[PDB]
Amino acid sequence: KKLWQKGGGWLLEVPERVYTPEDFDESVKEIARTTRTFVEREVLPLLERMEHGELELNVPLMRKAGELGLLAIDVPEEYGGLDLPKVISTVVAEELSGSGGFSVTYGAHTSIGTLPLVYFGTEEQKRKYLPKLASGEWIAAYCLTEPGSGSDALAAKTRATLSEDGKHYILNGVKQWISNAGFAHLFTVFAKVDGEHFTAFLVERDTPGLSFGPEEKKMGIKASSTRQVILEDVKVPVENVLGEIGKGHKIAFNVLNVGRYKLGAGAVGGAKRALELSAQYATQRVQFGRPIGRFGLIQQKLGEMASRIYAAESAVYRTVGLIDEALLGKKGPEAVMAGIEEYAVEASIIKVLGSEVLDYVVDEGVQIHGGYGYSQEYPIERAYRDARINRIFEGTNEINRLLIPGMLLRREDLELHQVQNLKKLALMVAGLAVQKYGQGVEEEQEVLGAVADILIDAYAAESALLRARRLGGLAPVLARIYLAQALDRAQAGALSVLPRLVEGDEARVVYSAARRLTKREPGDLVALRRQAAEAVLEAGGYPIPR
Amino acid sequence: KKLWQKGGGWLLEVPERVYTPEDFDESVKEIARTTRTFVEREVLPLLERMEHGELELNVPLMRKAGELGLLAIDVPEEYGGLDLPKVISTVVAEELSGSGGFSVTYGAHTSIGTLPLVYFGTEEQKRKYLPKLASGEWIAAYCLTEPGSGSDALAAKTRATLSEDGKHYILNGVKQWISNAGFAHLFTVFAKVDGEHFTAFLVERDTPGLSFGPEEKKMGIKASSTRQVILEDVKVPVENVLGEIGKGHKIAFNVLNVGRYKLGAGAVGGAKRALELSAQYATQRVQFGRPIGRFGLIQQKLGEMASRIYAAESAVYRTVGLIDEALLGKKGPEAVMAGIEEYAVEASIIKVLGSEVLDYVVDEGVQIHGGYGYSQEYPIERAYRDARINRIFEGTNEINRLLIPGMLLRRAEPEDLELHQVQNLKKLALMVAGLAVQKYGQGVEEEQEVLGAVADILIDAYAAESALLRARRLGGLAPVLARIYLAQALDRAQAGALSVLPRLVEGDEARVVYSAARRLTKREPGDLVALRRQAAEAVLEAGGYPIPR
Ligand SMILES: Cc1cc2nc3c(=O)[nH]c(=O)nc-3n(C[C@H](O)[C@H](O)[C@H](O)COP(=O)(O)OP(=O)(O)OC[C@H]3O[C@@H](n4cnc5c(N)ncnc54)[C@H](O)[C@@H]3O)c2cc1C
Ligand SMILES: Cc1cc2nc3c(=O)[nH]c(=O)nc-3n(C[C@H](O)[C@H](O)[C@H](O)COP(=O)(O)OP(=O)(O)OC[C@H]3O[C@@H](n4cnc5c(N)ncnc54)[C@H](O)[C@@H]3O)c2cc1C
Repeated sequence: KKLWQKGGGWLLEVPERVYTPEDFDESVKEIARTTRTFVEREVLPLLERMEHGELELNVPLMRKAGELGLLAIDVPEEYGGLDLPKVISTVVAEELSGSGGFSVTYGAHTSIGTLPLVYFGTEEQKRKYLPKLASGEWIAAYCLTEPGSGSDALAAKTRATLSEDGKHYILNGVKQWISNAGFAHLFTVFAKVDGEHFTAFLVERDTPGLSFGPEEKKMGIKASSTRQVILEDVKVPVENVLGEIGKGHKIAFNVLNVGRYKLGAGAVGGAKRALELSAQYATQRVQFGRPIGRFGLIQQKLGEMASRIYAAESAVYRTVGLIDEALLGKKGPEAVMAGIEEYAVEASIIKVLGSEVLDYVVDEGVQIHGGYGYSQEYPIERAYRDARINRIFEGTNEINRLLIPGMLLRREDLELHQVQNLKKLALMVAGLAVQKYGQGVEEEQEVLGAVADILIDAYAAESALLRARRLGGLAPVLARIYLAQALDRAQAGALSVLPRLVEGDEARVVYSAARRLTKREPGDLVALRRQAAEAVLEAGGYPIPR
Repeated sequence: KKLWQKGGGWLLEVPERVYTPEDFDESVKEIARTTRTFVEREVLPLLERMEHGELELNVPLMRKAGELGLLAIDVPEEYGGLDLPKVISTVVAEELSGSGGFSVTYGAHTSIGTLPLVYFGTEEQKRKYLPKLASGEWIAAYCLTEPGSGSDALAAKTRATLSEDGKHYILNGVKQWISNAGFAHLFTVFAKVDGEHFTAFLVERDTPGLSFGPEEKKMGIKASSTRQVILEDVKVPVENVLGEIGKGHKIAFNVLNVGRYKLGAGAVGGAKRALELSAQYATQRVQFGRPIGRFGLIQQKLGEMASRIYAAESAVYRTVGLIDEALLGKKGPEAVMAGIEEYAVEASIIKVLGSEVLDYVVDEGVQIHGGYGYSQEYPIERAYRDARINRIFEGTNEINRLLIPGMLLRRAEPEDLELHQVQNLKKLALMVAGLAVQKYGQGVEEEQEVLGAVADILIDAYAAESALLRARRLGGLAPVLARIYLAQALDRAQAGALSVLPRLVEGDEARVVYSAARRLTKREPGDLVALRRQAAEAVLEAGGYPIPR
């Protein structure tokens, strides 16, 4: 409703409330512990065997996750589901996404593999498929991407031709990088009827003509199964058509929303796990008669890691909190999808923010381990390789940076003040871009990108601050650290693209306006970062208590 | 002995000239071509097999490189070497960045493996070792690092005691991460006599008591052999003592200078390869009915990549060019080491700059390939993994960042405005460095964050300047690449200086300093979008690094 509580509304009015992890009720904390115990003695123990080929172990693990209720969170109760708030589904992603590639096995099943059926599945379809997906008896896979089509999903080339008796749809094509392909019982495949209508198709594993290429040799997440799905004259019952023929884009787009914030959450969990390894090793490794964790350059890293993680975590749950708020007393796939679509920009922001925060965390984590961070014997080595795929998933970060500004171009507390100034700078640059390129503003990708980065930092900075005022303790420091640098990036980012939007003398005032919108007093990043570092070493990881 | 020529002289005065890549005399352009041929026809064809176990293929490859004279470049003539200018061994390092792990095999051998003998090798021990190393008949290894000691190399605890006889030394200890250990014939090992005198020793592979752990499993450079070397009562002839007892630190410190600039050149080479791969893929991959290379965000990456590579490349060869001149009319280990040591600071700067530029280039290279960049079937995937080790090798970038400010701590109007901004960066560094000293004094070492921000300014200064001065001679796209780098360097300078200044000054005095830091980094907004797009177009046009061979 209110202009501030609506999607992207934070861009004009400050939120009068923000959901933080300190708001997790007892049911959320209960499941987080359940998940933590689950990965503690079920996933981690088989991780090494899985990283070495025994991908089939993903099957008995998904069954236990199912028996724990972790596979029925986002499933309607009338189909074996628990239908719980998105925060529960989110915290689960967070806690599961730090033990290994099993996070992708779980992620592909619970989101893209299951949601399409929940959002567009007919009664019969949901009755004979969902129960098994929520229990874990069956594992799902999503088949959209193809060799010559990825970011441009709607370009799939797989063909669907109606059989002579019109009782089946004959599919022919090749699916690229399909998660869970090695053992999924159900496949949601995308093909074009007569080569013209992008459509979704429920396809069972035991179907003639359906084969799979060998496991892909990847940089990371080796514990996850990824194969090419080959469809050669695969007859699919006409009743297995998911959604509307020609309207398969509707399924693809809607699931992406959940994939996004879910990934943001997982990135936070992995970043936290990586910080644990770094903090513990910074304490345990001694060089030059001193634990390296006591060296200025190591503290700088640890403090920065804690700061970015805190900012991303705040943004993620603030986003999820808004979503659940909107889903209150709201039933029906249409209503559910709409509620979520409301914060699509927020979803893209945290996904870009989270993936990138985790990139820094695992990078510096390796650095802290020195040569050892380059050994397969150290878990940090695996974290570095596994984290690289995140900037590609749920739409690459480039595609997401192009979407974030979308809903902006025709579609006293000093720190808080500066946050509001960040918002104004985004609007300013955004406006100047449109008042110069009009319709073809989407061509100026570099301009949109700069806008998106300011928006991401604005949202991130505000989430960190607002939460810091409520939490207190170290929180304010971690927020100050983030905001300081967000201001640095904003000024530089704006000055790198503004010259492209204006010139002459009319630009002179524009640049000055920017310098003013990003004005602030320099903070002692040295002192602040060390303070956070001390807290990190003292806690052996993320310094913010549960 | 001019003012600017001296090590760090570019900090007080402007250089009268800089050695650039287009200043390569035919001799250099020759060996470079030989290396390129050696890689495409010998090394590359075997890369896959070596990355899958057959590490012994390094032996025949090393023999071939030896017959080509690539292993004798930095070796004295009277020992089967060619004793050529450092520029040559540097370009060879750069061109070998396409051999994958073999680059480490070659690098460890020619630098840490051979140099110790060349620098401190006794007359007789150089005749019976150097010839084989220079020919490739014998592969050398360097054993300094230990499980408990890495950055603090001198903390090694491998012990050495003189036998009753007095003719041999008994070695006991463990050396960690030894490149070439799987097939090396000669080993330079560091130990302390009676646990107090850091000393280097020559140990032949076939020496009883010396064993090796299994091949280390790492994230990258799998084509390289890396094993743990164990010493259980190893007998070493007294004459096998390399250098002077207790002065083993000298060997370790001098080899690091060469390793750093050769690595910086290596990183530049790897970056170019990653760029070729990225440019090529950007032209072939079509999404949304158009080559991705036509989209703004991809062009931004391609432009930034070419810009950072140009800066690093300019700084690297300018550095080596200085060393070479300071080496003219000089022979002997002592003179050559002091000549190279003169630019220890520059070596560290290009070491940090190179590895960080390559890091960025392979990362965006992976991004450009989307999912396929995560696939072992695409070379960009291996390059991302192989690159990671560079920020650790030759001293971690943290250690190097602490060394750069060293010299700056040993003390207490338009017209070519671009070159002026470069001068201000130099001033910026001096301002911060000074304030740090006039506050913490002799204890300024503990303020590593402060030293790091100072080092990052010195790095961008040297790089930008070296990039700008070359653009003036080179012309063409050069100026554009130099401008792209300069603008960004100034932004990083302001942010960095201001992120460590509140630590040195406070109150009213602090505000004055803050305004000075800003003016010293004040610049006029440049259109990076336009400039990067211009570089991109050139990249896609040249299919990689736009600057002509
Ligand atoms: C593939 C490979 C090949 C190798 N080949 C060889 C070889 O041929 N010969 C050989 O001798 N060795 C070799 N090594 C090993 C290399 O020399 C060591 O790995 C390196 O010196 C180890 O440093 P470390 O890992 O022990 O530092 P840690 O990994 O012990 O260091 C972690 C830290 O360095 C910290 N640090 C250290 N000192 C300071 C300080 N004073 N101030 C601030 N921060 C500090 C960083 O900030 C960070 O916290 C090789 C290693 C690898 C991985
Ligand atoms: C481990 C793994 C698991 C996977 N699991 C699944 C799964 O379960 N189901 C599934 O369907 N798929 C899956 N995929 C594949 C994933 O969906 C595709 O890899 C992704 O969509 C591919 O994009 P691409 O690689 O084809 O882009 P390319 O790699 O084709 O894209 C390169 C480019 O995207 C560019 N780009 C594209 N459009 C634009 C634009 N408009 N503006 C600016 N830049 C643009 C970037 O800038 C860059 O140049 C998985 C992949 C991996 C690696």
